[PDB]
Amino acid sequence: QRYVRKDGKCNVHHGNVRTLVFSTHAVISMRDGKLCLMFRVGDLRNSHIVEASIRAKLIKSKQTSEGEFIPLNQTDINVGYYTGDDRLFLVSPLIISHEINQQSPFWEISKAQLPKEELEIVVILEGMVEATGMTCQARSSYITSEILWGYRFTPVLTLEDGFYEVDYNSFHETYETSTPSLSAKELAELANR
Amino acid sequence: QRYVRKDGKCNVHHGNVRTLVFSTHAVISMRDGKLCLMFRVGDLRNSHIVEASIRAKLIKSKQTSEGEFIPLNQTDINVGYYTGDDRLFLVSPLIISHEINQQSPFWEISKAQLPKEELEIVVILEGMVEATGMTCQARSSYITSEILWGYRFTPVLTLEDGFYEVDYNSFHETYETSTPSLSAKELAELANR
Amino acid sequence: QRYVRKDGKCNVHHGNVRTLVFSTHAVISMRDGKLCLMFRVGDLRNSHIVEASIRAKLIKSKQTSEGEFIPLNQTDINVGYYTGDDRLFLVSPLIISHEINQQSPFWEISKAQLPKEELEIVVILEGMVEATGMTCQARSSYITSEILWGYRFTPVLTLEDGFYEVDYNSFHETYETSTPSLSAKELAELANR
Amino acid sequence: QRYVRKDGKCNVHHGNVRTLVFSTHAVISMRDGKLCLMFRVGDLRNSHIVEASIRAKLIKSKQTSEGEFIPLNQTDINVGYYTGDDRLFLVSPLIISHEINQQSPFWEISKAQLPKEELEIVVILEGMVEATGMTCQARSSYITSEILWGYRFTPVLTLEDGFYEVDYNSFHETYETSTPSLSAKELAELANR
Ligand SMILES: [Cs+]
Ligand SMILES: [Cs+]
Ligand SMILES: [Cs+]
Ligand SMILES: [Cs+]
Ligand SMILES: [Cs+]
Ligand SMILES: [Cs+]
Ligand SMILES: [Cs+]
Ligand SMILES: [Cs+]
Ligand SMILES: [Mg+2]
Repeated sequence: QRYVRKDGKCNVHHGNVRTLVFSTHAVISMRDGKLCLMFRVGDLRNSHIVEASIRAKLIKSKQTSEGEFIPLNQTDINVGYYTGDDRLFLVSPLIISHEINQQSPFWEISKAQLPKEELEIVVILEGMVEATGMTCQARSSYITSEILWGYRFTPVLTLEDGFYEVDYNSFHETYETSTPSLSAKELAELANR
Repeated sequence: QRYVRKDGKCNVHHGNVRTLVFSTHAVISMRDGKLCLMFRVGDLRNSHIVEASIRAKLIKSKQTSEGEFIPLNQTDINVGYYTGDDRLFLVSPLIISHEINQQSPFWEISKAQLPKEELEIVVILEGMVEATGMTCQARSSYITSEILWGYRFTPVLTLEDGFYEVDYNSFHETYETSTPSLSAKELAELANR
Repeated sequence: QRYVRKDGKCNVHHGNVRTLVFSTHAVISMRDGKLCLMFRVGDLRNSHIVEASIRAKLIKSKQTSEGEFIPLNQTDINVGYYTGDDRLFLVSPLIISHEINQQSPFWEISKAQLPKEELEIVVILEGMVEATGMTCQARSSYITSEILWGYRFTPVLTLEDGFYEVDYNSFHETYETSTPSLSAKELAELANR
Repeated sequence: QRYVRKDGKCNVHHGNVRTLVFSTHAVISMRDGKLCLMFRVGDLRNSHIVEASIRAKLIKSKQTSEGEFIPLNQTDINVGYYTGDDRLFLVSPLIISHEINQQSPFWEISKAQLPKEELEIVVILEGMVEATGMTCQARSSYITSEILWGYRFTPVLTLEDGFYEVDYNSFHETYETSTPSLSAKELAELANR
């Protein structure tokens, strides 16, 4: 049952005519053995967004080994830059995933360490509005208390009579799932041996 | 016999004035010993497309090793991201090629495995219309039954009286060619020894 | 105390309504044991800049090992191209940092060698103006006498009653800090052993 | 003597107000021991070009090891994609250089082999016009007889009374220079031992 028709029209949202929401929370949990920070990003019901892309910054004041204090310092969280998976094809809500690896700022952050960290994730979508011919930027924010450790996003997408429908009342909904409380670094150590 | 004149005008489509089609099917076959998924993408007879680029997504529901079910999950099929061969110079139909390697989702997919897979390839061209000064997105789709294994695209381009002409009646046409029925992974294994 | 609200509005510049300055000087100094060339770049008080990015060129006449003289030759100074840290989220002044490594043109340049070099750094920001829907380019320049060796930028950002304020009278201000007078290459050599 | 003023205005073309030409020929010759294909690209006297970038394609019909004939097949010639040196700061004519290495299509092409090759280089600049707020594409072409082996571009840039002037009558001019007649591959072989 096709997601996209041969002519490029999408079988989503029966009877559409082709403000953008981010999930209120972010989740952390395992996917294929890798620990992932994930948040959700909705489509615009009534228009495509050409050249869509997602990026995320980490706002976190820091001190260099030489004592320079950098308030609200920015660093770029990896959400598919290298493989071009940041280039979105937004035609229904997507879970964006940041794999927490050796280069990720969350490498050394455990379930317990987490609420003691003072940091904020800024998510930024940017694209051109299909109809409007204009460049949009949509932004949102997550702080330490809004990253739910050990959770996943409820799915929202069902197939009904040859179109795909979105239950937007589940958009922000998440559920709990068995998930180690160790930091990614620790997990790596433990696993390797 | 020049494809492009010193002043930048192209010797294609005698008497042009400078809707975009994708081939109805995709083909898989060997090119220089590498197995390739290929589809074709036409130009617009009557205008250049500045900053053209092609990308492709794989729509395929999946289950993580932790049992999270991701319906119609997206992953980015490599069509020249790294070398900038995705940056198209569209002035006649082009065969876009995805080399099926260790990173490709088709790595483990044989001729027989193929029709049993439930997946869909979304192709998306994007550029600015030379004349119209506006950002376009053109899309199309291939499902398992529309990828012809062991085929190639008929050529369409002939040189006639100092211009190059396109036989658009061959645009979607393909022909059969000797092609192993083994998956790319298998071919690799076999070859290496 | 949030930098960005859940709805994407920023808590910066109480009572704003959402010309761009570069710092007059550049500084060189250690950050986390790496030697860095840094300059500062302000926001526009009264509008966001979508798709912001920074690049920098090195203007420096040179002679090839074959005696070709290239006047005012250009080479690209690395300011976060690879990790996408050049993709700015400009909502207050940012210190842009170029880590002076083996690929950097300053690799072999010491504190003493510096004023004897005849070179110029061109910095170029580019983005779309949130409101104006138009592509802007802002440029500035640093010459040998405008790179202060052994300095850092004064911070400018303070938190006041739930908004963040910018002391623009400190924008261009810098202070001295203990910093080795050896070139990056030399430091590397010395350290490694 | 500044190339760019602190406020971002350029000291080029006294009394300007801020059609684009490519050199008629391309040259091949050594730069710092590496063999380089080079062509020249002028600025627009009377406007900046924001977000400028250069790419080049190789048009060359080919036959795969499986006998598929691909007429006027395209492949992307590397002109600074990886280091972002393709991102031009066009404010006077620039020599664009493609280093002929193991990945370059000219790797195996000698001075003698050259005129027997049937190939064409398409060069494409793209950017937004500073004033006009519009996306431009400028194109040109080089065929085998227009790549002068063993040459260099005459310089065109002189400094006069605090502005830099361009002698546009030298734009297309080139001069001969001692240059080995061996292919890049061959040179590599020879040198390594
Ligand atoms: Cs990238
Ligand atoms: Cs974008
Ligand atoms: Cs890329
Ligand atoms: Cs594009
Ligand atoms: Cs990049
Ligand atoms: Cs940009
Ligand atoms: Cs790139
Ligand atoms: Cs561009
Ligand atoms: Mg653009």
